[PDB]
Amino acid sequence: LDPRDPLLRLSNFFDDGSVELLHERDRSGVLAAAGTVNGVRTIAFCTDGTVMGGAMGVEGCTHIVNAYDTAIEDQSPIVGIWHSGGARLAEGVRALHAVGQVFEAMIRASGYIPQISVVVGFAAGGAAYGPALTDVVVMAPESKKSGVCHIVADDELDAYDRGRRLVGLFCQQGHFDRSKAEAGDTDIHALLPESSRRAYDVRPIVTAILDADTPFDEFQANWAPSMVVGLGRLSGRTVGVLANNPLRLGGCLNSESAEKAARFVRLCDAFGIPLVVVVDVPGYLPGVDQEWGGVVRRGAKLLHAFGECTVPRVTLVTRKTYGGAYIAMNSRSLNATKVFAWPDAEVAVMGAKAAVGILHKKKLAAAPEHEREALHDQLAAEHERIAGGVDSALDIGVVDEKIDPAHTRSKLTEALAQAPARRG
Amino acid sequence: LDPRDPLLRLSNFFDDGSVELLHERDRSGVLAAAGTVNGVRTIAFCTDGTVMGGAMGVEGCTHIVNAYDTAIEDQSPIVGIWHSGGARLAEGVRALHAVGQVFEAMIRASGYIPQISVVVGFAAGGAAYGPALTDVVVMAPESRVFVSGVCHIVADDELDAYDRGRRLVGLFCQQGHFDRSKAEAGDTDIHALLPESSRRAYDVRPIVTAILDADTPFDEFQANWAPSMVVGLGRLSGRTVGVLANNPLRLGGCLNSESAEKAARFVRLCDAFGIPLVVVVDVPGYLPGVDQEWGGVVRRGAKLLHAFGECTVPRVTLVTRKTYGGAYIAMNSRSLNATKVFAWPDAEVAVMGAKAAVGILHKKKLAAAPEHEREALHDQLAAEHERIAGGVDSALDIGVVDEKIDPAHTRSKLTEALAQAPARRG
Ligand SMILES: CC1(C)CC(=O)C(c2ccc(Oc3nc4ccc(Cl)cc4s3)cc2)=C(O)C1
Ligand SMILES: CC1(C)CC(=O)C(c2ccc(Oc3nc4ccc(Cl)cc4s3)cc2)=C(O)C1
Repeated sequence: LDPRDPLLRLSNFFDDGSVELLHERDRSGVLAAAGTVNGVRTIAFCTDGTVMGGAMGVEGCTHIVNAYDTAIEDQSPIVGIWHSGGARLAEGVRALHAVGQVFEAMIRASGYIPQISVVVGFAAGGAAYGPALTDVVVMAPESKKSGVCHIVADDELDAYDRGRRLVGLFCQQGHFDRSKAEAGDTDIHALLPESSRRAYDVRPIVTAILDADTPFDEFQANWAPSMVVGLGRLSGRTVGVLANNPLRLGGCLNSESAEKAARFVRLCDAFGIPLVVVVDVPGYLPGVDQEWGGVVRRGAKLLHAFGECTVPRVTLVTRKTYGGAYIAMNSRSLNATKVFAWPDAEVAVMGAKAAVGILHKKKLAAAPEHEREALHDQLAAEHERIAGGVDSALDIGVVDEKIDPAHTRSKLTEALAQAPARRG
Repeated sequence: LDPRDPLLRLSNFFDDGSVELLHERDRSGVLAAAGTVNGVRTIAFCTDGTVMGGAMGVEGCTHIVNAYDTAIEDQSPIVGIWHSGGARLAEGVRALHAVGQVFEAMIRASGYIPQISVVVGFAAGGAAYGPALTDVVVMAPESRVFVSGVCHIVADDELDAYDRGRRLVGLFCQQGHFDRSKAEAGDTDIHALLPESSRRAYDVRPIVTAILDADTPFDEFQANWAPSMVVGLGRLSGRTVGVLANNPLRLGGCLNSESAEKAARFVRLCDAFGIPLVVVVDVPGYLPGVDQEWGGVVRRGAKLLHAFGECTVPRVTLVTRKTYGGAYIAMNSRSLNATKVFAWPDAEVAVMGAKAAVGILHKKKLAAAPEHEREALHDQLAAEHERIAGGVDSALDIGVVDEKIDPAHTRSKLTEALAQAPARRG
């Protein structure tokens, strides 16, 4: 049997023996079926790469729309398996229109049922935009378009595995389990470098927070790498993680990372998935020709996403959080559910010696040049006695509690469990 | 620093004699007031450029938040006049937090009351992000916003900035009603504004202004950003409408990353405030970035599908010359539940131009033809292909065009469709 065969591909994706076709098999270029994924009733459709390379026509598009209507009616997740050059040119405008009706069904489903895309072959034209309307896109390598793909699998079978796990993440979200959170506690601070001025990969921190046995399904790892986002489980419960990555661009927010974070916040908010926000950000960067327009418009989008978000969202400041980027990374002013800080964390407008160079610029400029640097360091040292540090932030009220890093998991879980499912 | 005085700036913006302070003056760096704009009750606040460069502190940010809370309770438009270097560094984290609370209030108001920003001087730091959270940003030339597309409207000077800000309050809050008599009195032969050759480029803006009322400004948004797409507010027989139109003068009128984003953002803004849409379509395809990066047009194009697909205000489409392929679907097509789709009699609706199409469908037959005959053969196949496909008659049979119209009735045909539509759904 040809590897591209759509029944074979659906049967690989679904639970063995669960497949039930929604229509008679035909030459339309699409096969749609009901099935189960680890017990969850799921709808899926597959483009038929053996017929016209999978090109989309009126009758195949109608099968996809019918499957979307079936899935919306029963509130089931819907998975598309994509292998297709686009609309059938020979069918003309009728095919364009039917492709648009596929788009309109995905839009009607948006935020209502989870939509997973598994791209296992070449996907072009209308078949590139279809997956782009869904919530998570898994790409097998055998299938520039930066940002569009969320997860790169190893091969086709591995792509179905990741797709199946995503169905579980969205449809078997579970409950937080305080006792499982405690059993997984470790000293996560031990993963930071000894010098607070050295850069590190944030991913080990993220996996130490998340459940030891569950994978971290990172989204868009190679796009906007100063920001890490993805799905995992915290004490058995599906959570979303966003974390500045000091390893790239100093961990700074820029236009792409703000957009990556905002899109992920909106996805999690839409499906009731709470957020853990691991903050270690020193500032924000401009474009390339130094145009601030992108980070301003995309940064505003990030502000908008957190401000409107109603799922529980808890912030953990590990080391630094400065300036405008501090506000954007789920701050109390944007109604963060709770803000935690590790003991050595600094919450400030900017570095002390940068801040002193502005606040005392005239005094410093009026001092003899041979004794200016010694006065700058003295005023900086006095500035840190008052500004920064957790207790200043605690007194202000922008941090709710300083926590022992050995209790990060149970503190985060406790805060997420106490919040309502909605409002913030 | 008298000319930057907040009470005077507020008074120059509001109707003469309507200003009523919402708190007593101080040196917080913000003055907030209630007023009227051509009669409409309006809330406004002015950063005080005469106090510490307008730098934002806890006290001033608190006046702004109370101004927003007042405007939200009364469902009044709220106008910010911006001249500020950012948060007061000496207040430390407390000022950051208060600036954040200003952001949070703008977010609560989002889509609920119109928010207009008039940037009359420098606006930097948090005072750059404030305007970016609002619906329309008017910028006076003696000004800059720093820390494109952020600025919607560029005025001639500070006073012009207030005039344009005042007109925007009118467009959002005195939307009016459609008037069949005034629509027909304004009918002209819009098609005559096209070139004679269907291959020549042209500025779409005279077509737009000929649809809109002759006595009323077309307030184009972001004219110098994503120039293949034109968007803005004007009036159609007195009724506020939003316009989207591919501009063939730039990039052949193609869609691309930033034109998709320009269009999507503008669609969601009109839809939020009940403003019907006119979509003037003449689009031959879509484009990647110069690096051949498609991820922008895919991501932003999907967001434009979403914006039209979810849109519930009346939205009517006019095909002037041509609309092709995926760009066809995205430009308020029947498949995204456009209210009504109109076409001029010679318009083309097709997957692609006929020559391109038969060049693919009959690649082998053309490659086999003798070089000096492979062209006459191409034109023969292309004319056979457009006998059966691409015309308005065929689009009417299919059902993706609702009506072929006389271009001399464009303006009154669009008005009729928008006026008789449900205010919500589609
Ligand atoms: C022979 C073809 C390549 C012709 C053709 O054009 C398509 C096609 C159909 C639907 C598409 O879907 C969207 N295209 C855009 C473009 C811009 C924006 Cl802003 C949004 C969207 S959505 C995209 C391509 C085909 O499949 C076959
Ligand atoms: C001297 C200053 C205190 C002046 C000042 O006011 C600010 C400032 C304050 C708030 C800001 O607001 C936002 N910044 C970002 C960045 C990224 C993203 Cl994604 C979203 C947002 S929102 C921006 C700058 C400073 O840093 C230094």
